[PDB]
Amino acid sequence: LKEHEVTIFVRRGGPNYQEGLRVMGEVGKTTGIPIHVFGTETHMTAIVGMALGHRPIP
Amino acid sequence: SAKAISEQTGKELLYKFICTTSAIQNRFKYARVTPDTDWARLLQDHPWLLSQNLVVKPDQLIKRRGKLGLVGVNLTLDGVKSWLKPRLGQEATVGKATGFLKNFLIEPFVPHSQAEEFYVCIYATREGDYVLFHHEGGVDVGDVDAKAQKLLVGVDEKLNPEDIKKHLLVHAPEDKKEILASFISGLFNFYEDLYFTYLEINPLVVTKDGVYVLDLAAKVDATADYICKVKWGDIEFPPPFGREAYPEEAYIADLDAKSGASLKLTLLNPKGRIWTMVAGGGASVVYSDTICDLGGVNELANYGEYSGAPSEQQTYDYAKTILSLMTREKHPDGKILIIGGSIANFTNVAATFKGIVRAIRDYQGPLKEHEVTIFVRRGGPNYQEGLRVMGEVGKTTGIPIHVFGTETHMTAIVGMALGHRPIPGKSTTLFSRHTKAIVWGMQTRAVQGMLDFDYVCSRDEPSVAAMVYPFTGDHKQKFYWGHKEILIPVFKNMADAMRKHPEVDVLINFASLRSAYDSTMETMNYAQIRTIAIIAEGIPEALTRKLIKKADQKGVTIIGPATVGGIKPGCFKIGNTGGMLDNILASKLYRPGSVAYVSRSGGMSNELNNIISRTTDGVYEGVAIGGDRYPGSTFMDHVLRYQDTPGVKMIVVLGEIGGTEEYKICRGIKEGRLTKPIVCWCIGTCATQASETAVAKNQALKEAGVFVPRSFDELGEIIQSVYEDLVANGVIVPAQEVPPPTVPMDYSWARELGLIRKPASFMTSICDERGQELIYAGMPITEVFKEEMGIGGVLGLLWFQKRLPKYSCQFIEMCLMVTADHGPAVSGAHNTIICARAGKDLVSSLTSGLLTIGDRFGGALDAAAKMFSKAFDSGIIPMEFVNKMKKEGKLIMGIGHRVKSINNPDMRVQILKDYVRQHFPATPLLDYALEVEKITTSKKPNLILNVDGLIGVAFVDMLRNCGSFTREEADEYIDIGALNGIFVLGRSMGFIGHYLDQKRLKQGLYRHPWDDISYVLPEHM
Amino acid sequence: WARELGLIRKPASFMTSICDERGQELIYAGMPITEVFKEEMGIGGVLGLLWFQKRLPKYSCQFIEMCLMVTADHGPAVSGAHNTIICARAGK
Ligand SMILES: CC(C)(COP(=O)(O)OP(=O)(O)OC[C@H]1O[C@@H](n2cnc3c(N)ncnc32)[C@H](O)[C@@H]1OP(=O)(O)O)[C@@H](O)C(=O)NCCC(=O)NCCS
Repeated sequence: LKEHEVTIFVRRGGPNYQEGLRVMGEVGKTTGIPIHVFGTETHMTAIVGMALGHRPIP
Repeated sequence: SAKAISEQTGKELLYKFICTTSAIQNRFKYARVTPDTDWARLLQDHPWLLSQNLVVKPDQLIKRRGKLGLVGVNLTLDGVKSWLKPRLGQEATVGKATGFLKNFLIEPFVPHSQAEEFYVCIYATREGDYVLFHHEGGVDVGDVDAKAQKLLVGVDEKLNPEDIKKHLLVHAPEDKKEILASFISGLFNFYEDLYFTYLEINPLVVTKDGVYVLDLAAKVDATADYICKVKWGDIEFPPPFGREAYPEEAYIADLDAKSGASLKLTLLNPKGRIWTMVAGGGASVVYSDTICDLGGVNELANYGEYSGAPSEQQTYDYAKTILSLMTREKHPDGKILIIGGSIANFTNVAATFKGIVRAIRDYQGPLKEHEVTIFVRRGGPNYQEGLRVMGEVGKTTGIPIHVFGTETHMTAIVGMALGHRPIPGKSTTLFSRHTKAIVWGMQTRAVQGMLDFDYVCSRDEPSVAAMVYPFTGDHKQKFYWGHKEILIPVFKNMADAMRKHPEVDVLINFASLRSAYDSTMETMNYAQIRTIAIIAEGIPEALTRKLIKKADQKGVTIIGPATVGGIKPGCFKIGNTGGMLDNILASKLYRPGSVAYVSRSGGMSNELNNIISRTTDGVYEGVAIGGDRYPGSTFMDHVLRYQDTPGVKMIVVLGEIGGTEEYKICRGIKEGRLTKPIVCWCIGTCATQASETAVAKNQALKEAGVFVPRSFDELGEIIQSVYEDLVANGVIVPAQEVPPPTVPMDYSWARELGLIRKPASFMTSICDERGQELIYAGMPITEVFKEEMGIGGVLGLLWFQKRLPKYSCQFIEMCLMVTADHGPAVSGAHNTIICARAGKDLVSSLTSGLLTIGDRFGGALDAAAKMFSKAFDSGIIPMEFVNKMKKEGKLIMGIGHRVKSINNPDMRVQILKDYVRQHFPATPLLDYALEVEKITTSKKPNLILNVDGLIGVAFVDMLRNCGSFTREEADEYIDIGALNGIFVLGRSMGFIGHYLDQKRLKQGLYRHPWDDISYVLPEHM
Repeated sequence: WARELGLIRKPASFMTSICDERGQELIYAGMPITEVFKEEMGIGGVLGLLWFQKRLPKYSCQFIEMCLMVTADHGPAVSGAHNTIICARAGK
């Protein structure tokens, strides 16, 4: 997948949504396949709005 | 200890224990004169004074006599006396120091014209051993370090006199070598096994008759006093001489001598306008640096610290003296009081600021009445509350206190109140996120800190592989891996523990100086130990010479003594540096950093955690090299470790005063070793030689392009500029902040302040055991025995949890008394006697007998209650109830006796029956059962109500016919089986009576003979 | 819920060096129950695992099962079996 040039966009909510953000934030840090983590402060389908480059990524 | 030495007592050891072939003469010969004695007392304890000549010196560390005439040279006794009246105790100046002349070491000048001594002596550092030989004496050599015969005695080699004759003594007279040299060999013994710092005998010369010695100057090492009560002995120490000390300095020095606490307040000029009363090292020095290099040679008032936790009254006393520096006195421009640090130690600041709260709260007359001003700071966890309480009555009697956090640098308040700004196979991965370590010692708070450092850095495995001892058991200790409970082993023997654990490479050493050698050298000849983090401070320098020669042989990379850690964050931490997790997670140390340091002190290791982590991206190493001078793993051995590593990028370094050492770094700097960004700073000028003062060797760091800043001020500013310049070309990429997860607090502590939730089991509406008395159903034991309820009352309180009235308790007592033993043929008492007779114990015998109370034996109590209850509530006439029980089989339970029938009543049925006829109101069920009895005794004579029938019907009568029970409470106690319990608690008395009887009659085992069994086995299966 | 996400703490009693019930299999001393039946240790094997927490050899488990086969009933006259027949005869 490092041969295949991937980018992960994640948007999430639920029970332990914040520490779910924590734990998958540190694993997206530990192996370096890039994960864009997003919580509930964004719109739900905004991350495919910025995944196709139609709006910026904070 | 041993330190400055008193030369009466040092020469006691030397002159009492000297051993050589050609004689040390002039032994036991030393003396001391004051005007507080005569010549006579020192003349009589040292009588040889009437034999040889005399030289006299002030033993207040005063130099250069011979040309000044403070020796009375060739002068007689009364000449010396009428010399003592205008010189023993008058003023003189040498160098630049004047003073009184009171303690005169009056010493054997051996009767000599200037041919009869010979020059030696020897000084030490931390590397190898420097002996100085000289032909040219006199205290006027000046540069004695440039012309002398120097010789290094190397690592681990002993003197041969043939070595001395071959290449050190080219320049010596020979007719006295056959005496002196053997003499001289013994005198060398005064050095290396004595661990000196500096030792000199100067001017000294050879003749025919003797060998001679004159003038001692000595600086001596300590902590093996307990080893040397056999060889040093009961030896005494002087303090240094100065002006007459204002009493707080001597109170503090002898207070260091008294307790285990170290309290510190030492004056430097009494009429300052900047007082420093600090607790901590780094802020004290740098604030007094911006003082004492900007003109605090003339005014600067003091310096101090305090540690070691003195008790209630002792810190109350020290506390009221420190209601003696800002409440009294004056400087017309305004005075400062400097209390520094960086977020506060492990004191709850209720503790050391119980020191400083009770140091304030009291005396406002005698510290300031004449204008001083406070600022305050400290370093570790738990700060805010003690800052407050010093605020509390320091405020409501009116004294202004400015409390702080750490938004400032170490230099601010000396920056403000001069009118000056406003007032507010050897491994190279030493530490990593997979490094596996050993803790020597019980450090469970900081074991939790270090396993916390393994968990909160998002790492995989804990830091402690074993506790590696001689003196306990083998077990495992419960600690926390995050939230899981894990078990980490504590060991008896160290060969056992190294035998048990080969996963093992780095040891944190809480061994004492008694067992640094046996335990820690035993550890150091187990090859498992790669970096030895020695929390013992001062394995002595020949023992640690065996260690450092073994760190070049065995090669182990020692980051040793007095370390508050060797902390690579994200990766590893040794003990208790930094603070709480406030300082680890607030400085983003769970994903890796990039910037290393080497420092000297620990009180600024708090603020250099604060700085190096909060102005740069974090700590990547901290190396406290030791407070001495040849580092065992140095600056450079870790610069080697990081310059070749592709992840890490830049480094910080610290220094101290006097001598040529940061010149070795300019052997690194001038020759071009370091290309990474480096940041350095030097501690403690206070000159009130030249070279590792901050100016001269920050110069001798500064020049060839390996970076040092000016001061500690702009170290935040120049680290900020260097960091933004090194981000500016795109080699450092800053990480984005992730929330951290810790110690999870406790179930007990989060419930103590009430924060989690938990459902409880075991509902128990009975017998509150806790509180100021044992509480029964609702009633105290004093109210139990004071209202005078017997055991019937407490059966009501235990079984039904209601205060039954005074007739019902007595009825229950009577039922328990007639449900006592009914003889030993019956089956439960039979098993009791079989088990008692097998000699088991009381409780197993009784309980095996009570485990037969069922339905066929002893279950007539509940059955003869439920049957009559089901007949009386579904009411039929007993003349048809007895026929209804006739129509179904199933004989009426509780009716029938083998013997005692009628006109012969059962006479315990009668005792209970005439109890219920008398003391028992409202009794319909007994009237029903007695009419059943009147019907049944016409059938047969025997056919009477049993006591097992009568207690059943009378107890249901008690329950559902007195008060306190509804009919869903009374019938629920019958449906549950509370009538079994009466028979059981009754018959337990008779069972234990049978047990005690079968033990007391001392019968052996019962066997049940074979003519009572009649085996009926099948034919052949 | 707080321990499902892990933030509070609790020290545990009942130290039980035996028989992990939780997880995908009934683990005995150190061995899964399918490994109990595939290695074919009998009740001597599980007495080794339960009582001593040690895998006893194939002559030892056979001796332990023979041993439990001889320490069975020794007739109804003796003291404990007598108390059993009394308590059973009261129909408990
Ligand atoms: C043989 C004899 C004893 C009968 O035995 P028995 O009376 O049935 O034994 P019991 O006393 O236990 O039983 C009689 C009643 O008591 C009842 N009963 C017995 N135990 C009971 C119990 N725990 N609970 C309630 N009822 C019980 C029975 O249900 C029975 O009822 P029933 O007779 O109305 O049907 C009687 O016939 C007799 O006395 N014979 C000698 C006299 C003689 O034969 N003379 C000839 C010439 S002199």
